[PDB]
Amino acid sequence: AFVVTDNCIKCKYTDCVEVCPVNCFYEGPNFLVIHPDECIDCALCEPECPAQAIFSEDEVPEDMQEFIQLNAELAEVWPNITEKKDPLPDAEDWDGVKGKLQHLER
Ligand code: SF4
Ligand code: F3S
Repeated sequence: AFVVTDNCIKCKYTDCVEVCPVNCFYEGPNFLVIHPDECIDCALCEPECPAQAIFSEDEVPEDMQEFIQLNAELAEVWPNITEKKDPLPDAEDWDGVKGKLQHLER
């Protein structure tokens, strides 16, 4: 499974959903997650993220390990997203800010 980590929060570019063959991204107010059962690990999404927020599960930084289980739980509750949309309004002021997990919205 590929995992969306911290820098997606409040950026949510959605470029990643274009390339997903199996449409396993699920959508929150300010973040996207990958559903781990559905991802086939084709890795096509991770060059597409402008925030470079997607990682193969086995490559998630030590300080972002929380996101692996977060993606699994929120994918069970959030709606499927299959079409790119606009980036959040202020997405490039927040691109690159560390510590955005405290802004995540359910
Ligand atoms: S690794 Fe492939 S299947 Fe998994 S989320 Fe990315 S594009 Fe979709
Ligand atoms: S910012 Fe998030 S919405 Fe996709 S393109 Fe990157 S994982």
